[PDB]
Amino acid sequence: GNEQSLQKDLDFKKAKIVHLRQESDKLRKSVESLRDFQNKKGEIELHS
Repeated sequence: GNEQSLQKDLDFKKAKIVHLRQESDKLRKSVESLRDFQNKKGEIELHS
């Protein structure tokens, strides 16, 4: 019974990991957007 409770807790953690995997793409998109923002700032600096 306690092992099954830990297993359902692990299943909930796996669902949280699946949500983290879903949001990892959003984090990578934000990171690439920040990198593109740094590139845009660099392009603005090129003339500024």
